[PDB]
Amino acid sequence: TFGPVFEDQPLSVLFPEESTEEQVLLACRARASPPATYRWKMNGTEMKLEPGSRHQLVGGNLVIMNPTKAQDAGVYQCLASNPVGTVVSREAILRFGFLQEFSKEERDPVKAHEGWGVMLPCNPPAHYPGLSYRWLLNEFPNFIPTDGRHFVSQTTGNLYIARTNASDLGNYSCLATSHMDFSTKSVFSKFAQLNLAAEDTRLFAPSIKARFPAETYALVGQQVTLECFAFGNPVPRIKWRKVDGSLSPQWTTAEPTLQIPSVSFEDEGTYECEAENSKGRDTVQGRIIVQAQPEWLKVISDTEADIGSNLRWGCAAAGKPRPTVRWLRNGEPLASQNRVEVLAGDLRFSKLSLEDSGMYQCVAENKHGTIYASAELAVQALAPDFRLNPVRRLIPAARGGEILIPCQPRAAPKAVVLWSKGTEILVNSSRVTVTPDGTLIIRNISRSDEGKYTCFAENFMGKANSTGILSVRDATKITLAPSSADINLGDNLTLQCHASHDPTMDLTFTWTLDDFPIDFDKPGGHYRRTNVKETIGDLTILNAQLRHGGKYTCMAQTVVDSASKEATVLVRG
Amino acid sequence: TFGPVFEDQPLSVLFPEESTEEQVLLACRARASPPATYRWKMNGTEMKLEPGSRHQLVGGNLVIMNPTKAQDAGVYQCLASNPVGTVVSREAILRFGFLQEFSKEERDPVKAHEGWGVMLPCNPPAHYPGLSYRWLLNEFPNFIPTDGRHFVSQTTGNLYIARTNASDLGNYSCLATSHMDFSTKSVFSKFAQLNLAAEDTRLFAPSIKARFPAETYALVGQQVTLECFAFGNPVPRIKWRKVDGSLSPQWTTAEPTLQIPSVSFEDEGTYECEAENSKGRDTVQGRIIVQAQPEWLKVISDTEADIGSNLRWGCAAAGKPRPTVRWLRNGEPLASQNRVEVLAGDLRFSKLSLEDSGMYQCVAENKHGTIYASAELAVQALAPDFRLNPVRRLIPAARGGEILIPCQPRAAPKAVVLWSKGTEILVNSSRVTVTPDGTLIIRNISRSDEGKYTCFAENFMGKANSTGILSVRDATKITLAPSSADINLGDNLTLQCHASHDPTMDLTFTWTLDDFPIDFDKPGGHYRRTNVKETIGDLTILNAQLRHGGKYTCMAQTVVDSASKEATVLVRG
Ligand SMILES: *[C@@H]1O[C@H](CO)[C@@H](O)[C@H](O)[C@H]1NC(C)=O
Ligand SMILES: *[C@@H]1O[C@H](CO)[C@@H](O)[C@H](O)[C@H]1NC(C)=O
Ligand SMILES: *[C@@H]1O[C@H](CO)[C@@H](O)[C@H](O)[C@H]1NC(C)=O
Ligand SMILES: *[C@@H]1O[C@H](CO)[C@@H](O)[C@H](O)[C@H]1NC(C)=O
Ligand SMILES: *[C@@H]1O[C@H](CO)[C@@H](O)[C@H](O)[C@H]1NC(C)=O
Ligand SMILES: *[C@@H]1O[C@H](CO)[C@@H](O)[C@H](O)[C@H]1NC(C)=O
Ligand SMILES: *[C@@H]1O[C@H](CO)[C@@H](O)[C@H](O)[C@H]1NC(C)=O
Ligand SMILES: *[C@@H]1O[C@H](CO)[C@@H](O)[C@H](O)[C@H]1NC(C)=O
Ligand SMILES: *[C@@H]1O[C@H](CO)[C@@H](O)[C@H](O)[C@H]1NC(C)=O
Ligand SMILES: *[C@@H]1O[C@H](CO)[C@@H](O)[C@H](O)[C@H]1NC(C)=O
Repeated sequence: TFGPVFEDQPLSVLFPEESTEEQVLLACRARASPPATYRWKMNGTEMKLEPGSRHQLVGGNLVIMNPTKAQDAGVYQCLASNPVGTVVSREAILRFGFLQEFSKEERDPVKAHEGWGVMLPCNPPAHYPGLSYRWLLNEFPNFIPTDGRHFVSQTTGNLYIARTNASDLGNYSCLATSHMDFSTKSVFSKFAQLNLAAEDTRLFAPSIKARFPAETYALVGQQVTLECFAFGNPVPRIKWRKVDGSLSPQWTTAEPTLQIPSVSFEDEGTYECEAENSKGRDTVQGRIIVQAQPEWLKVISDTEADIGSNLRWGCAAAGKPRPTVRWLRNGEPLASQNRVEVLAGDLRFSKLSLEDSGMYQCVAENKHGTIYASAELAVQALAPDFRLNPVRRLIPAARGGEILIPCQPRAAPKAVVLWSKGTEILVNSSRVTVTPDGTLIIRNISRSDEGKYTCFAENFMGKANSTGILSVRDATKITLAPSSADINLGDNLTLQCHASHDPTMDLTFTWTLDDFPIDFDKPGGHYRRTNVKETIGDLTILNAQLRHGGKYTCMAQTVVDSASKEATVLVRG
Repeated sequence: TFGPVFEDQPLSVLFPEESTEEQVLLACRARASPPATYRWKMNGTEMKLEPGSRHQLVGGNLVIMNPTKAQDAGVYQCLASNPVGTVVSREAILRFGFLQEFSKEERDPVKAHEGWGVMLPCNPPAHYPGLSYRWLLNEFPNFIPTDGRHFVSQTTGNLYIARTNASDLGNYSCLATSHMDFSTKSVFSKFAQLNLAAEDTRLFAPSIKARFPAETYALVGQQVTLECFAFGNPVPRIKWRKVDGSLSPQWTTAEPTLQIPSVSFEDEGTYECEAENSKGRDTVQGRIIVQAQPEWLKVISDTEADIGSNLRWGCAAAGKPRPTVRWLRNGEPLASQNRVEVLAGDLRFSKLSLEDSGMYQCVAENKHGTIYASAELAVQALAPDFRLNPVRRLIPAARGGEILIPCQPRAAPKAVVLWSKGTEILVNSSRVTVTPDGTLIIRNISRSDEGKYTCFAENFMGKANSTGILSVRDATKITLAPSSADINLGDNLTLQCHASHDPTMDLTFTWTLDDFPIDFDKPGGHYRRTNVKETIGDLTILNAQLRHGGKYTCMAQTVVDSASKEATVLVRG
């Protein structure tokens, strides 16, 4: 059995008022064996799913019929529950697109002069999502022309005219258009009137009226617009620059509206916009800081772990502003416990148990978003198995030496190792040591130590035993060590290595120069074996040169043990 | 399913002629799942087990009833067969004990002198096992007295008298006794006559007549007897010594028969025995060579191995004479093959396959005996499984750096790795490579490399896929390295470390001294952080002493990457 891992997460749904169907489907599907029970949260609490009600679970999908803004707008969160564990899905926002009408009362006309700029505030109503604004010169559908004299704001909707003349007299009206996922809605305002006086025949300095704000909190990958429209006679050129840097040249325009389509982290900084004509200039500044969603850097994965082991899980996320990772067991938040410790970051287990098995979730959150990561912790109880890594079945041992017999079975938790020789239980003494990781240390080994070494590994699930046959032979001992000597260039030198060993076994002689071995397969070679017998292993250097000096080690070994002695040969004084 | 491992091997049975029952049980039992079919070999060929015949399988045991020496004296060798493999047991000798009668014809009398020693050969018949010999002075049942004047040999049975006198006249007869596992048999010889002349009143030098042989090939743990009886007037003292060593003092006797109960390898050498009286001495020599059975030093074990892997199994035996080690597959002997190498020793597989699964046996054989060791080789075909070692899930990468993504699944044999990005299969080029162990190496990494990398592992059992989501972030770069400086004792020194990183992540600064870290938790400590900001990580050494000189490394890291710069601070000129 394995826990629920999601393949369909719920998406945030903008439901239009001009909809084609009357149902909202929020999707949730998670792979588990057995298939999981799905429960939904509405605003944190557990919402009820009786038959005959307006909330229907079709398998894992939630279908809401008859939705309204006053009932069903908000937080939807799916939960998949197994007997292994319970996982919590991603945040779904069901949000309702609305567009209120304008005020139907009388609005005052605006008086101005010919040749000066005029403002006309739109006063737009409450809305979701962001409106696209237009203005009119006459009735519907006669729009304003989109020239360089009249400007409709994309942020506040207000109409700004840099210079009025005799052709601007008409019936003004604001207009708004909401573009949604399934429909498009358009409203228009109450009608306005502009009254104009006689012409002031002067040229004057500009002043910036339509202003982009002081801090624009951008996000990565989304289009950012800024406005710097101004008054003027004549019409002023608009210049954009960066105060603490330089602009990228793919989108530099001489326009009152600056639209940046792909915002990355080089777009963060201080911006200055400028209206300039032949009577002078005006500048105003602002800032764009570029913020980011959380993405994961490293996550947690499905861990089979033993009972009682230490375990560290790391889960880290990147984002500007920098996220607080918060942890979950089975849908409820995991605090610091008796064995489970959250550092709001990496999660440690001191001594695991069977209560700590389940689905664990890593939540990364800031004010730009919240992401989730799931992992199954399977804390396993295991019997001691000597099939994979047993006690050594045949243990050769040197007479008078010291051997190490490990008993390390595959066990969860750490098994009690009780050693025995035949039917006699081995205790610590001054000669035989039972170390509690499993190893048996036998020093000063004689002929009474041969036999039946049986390890009993025991924990609360079960018991097992393993058997090592131990036989004690004589050790390999060098009887004549080689002697260090200094020679000249081209002399003969013979080094002795006599060994003694148990005559059941087979002794061989390796000779090494600075712990690197000596080739003897060259015909006419300069290294020769001398007095080749069972116990005599002598080495002759013939015609010695400058590369033949160093430390020669005679290593007389059998297949179960070894002995080594050293000598130093120098070839030049 | 697992192979047959023996728990009952057959033992060599000496069957008596004076038997209590008429059946021979030779035992064979091997643990296997399913339980094994047992076939016996007798003298190498397969022996037929029809109902109504005189050879009955009671499960695994062989019962031979009505046994005779002319039919059933021979070797028996058990075989356990399952569909995994076939194992061959240790050889059991069924050998029949027999004791023939003496010759019933007339034997000649022996004439000698009074005071001189006499020999009387027994001429014993054919026998198994070794007989214990006695002689007589008259008819049955009075024996010879066991004094120092008359000696019965344990090797040839011949009676030797060192000095004859007037009380030795009688009816002599040899006698032999066989001690066996279920009965004891005794025979006695044809009657003899010793004729004696007048007494020679002289004292003379001894001469050794009953001689221990020149080479006595002993074994370990076996009692060895030697004889050095001699003639003489008076009765000579017998001395034993070692020529190439010294005797152990636990068994030194002044006796004509030297019996050593426990023979080890210090008993091997040259021996001299001596008969001495007041008219002189005599010495003769021999040799005892201590030999051994094969014992194993290192055996083979039950191995699950992949298809196509190299595999070396060592198998080694100790014993004098030194054992030739032979290998078996399934009852037939394994020579060198197209993929299987036997070097009469270690066994090498170059590329394994499904034909090479089965039970493999290791035989050690010399002329003192043969021993066996069995191991299952399970050559396994495996599908690619990414549950234990996947392609890593959420990959970070530096912008313009270098990554390696391993696709190493658990697969038997080595799976073909086909990498992909989305739906398009990655080829070698000059920017991205696919190494054939599974490693996708990407250099010069930009924003077009961000996405979904799927490894396909394919072999002839099956296919699997794994998926790594890779995001490309800007690397940690040190914008201003620390500078090396020379200071005096007690000066302040400030080292700068300015770094730059992608601001989606978080940056930390580790400061190390000769790649060992710097403690900052001391109040009033001599190492201080300076200008603690997001990107500025400076270090001030205050009141510098002689232990503060070395190489300081500033390692500015995030959690997915790092950058390091070095400086050298010395405190004394
Ligand atoms: C759920 O939350 C949203 C805003 O958080 C709220 O508008 C809505 O009325 C809430 N619904 C219920 C049933 O509490
Ligand atoms: C507004 O009036 C001035 C003066 O008559 C003229 O030069 C200008 O072109 C007019 N603008 C438009 C858009 O007609
Ligand atoms: C046996 O000896 C070792 C070595 O001192 C010690 O660590 C261990 O605790 C002892 N075992 C028991 C059961 O006391
Ligand atoms: C050792 O293990 C085997 C396998 O279960 C069991 O049959 C046997 O009784 C054990 N021996 C002891 C002494 O517990
Ligand atoms: C080694 O010794 C022999 C006799 O001492 C001598 O003839 C021979 O030349 C020597 N070898 C070399 C390489 O000098
Ligand atoms: C089997 O072998 C033994 C000696 O190797 C021999 O005495 C016996 O007659 C043989 N039996 C048969 C049936 O060949
Ligand atoms: C054999 O004869 C001699 C001489 O009469 C005597 O000294 C000796 O004791 C005799 N031996 C025995 C065993 O009676
Ligand atoms: C792709 O490139 C690596 C690196 O040179 C090389 O080892 C490998 O054989 C190439 N793959 C193929 C299918 O040729
Ligand atoms: C990847 O593996 C799954 C598991 O068998 C399989 O259903 C799927 O079709 C595979 N995809 C490709 C592209 O081979
Ligand atoms: C470090 O610098 C300040 C100002 O230069 C000085 O007053 C102080 O004594 C210095 N520290 C030591 C330990 O000399």
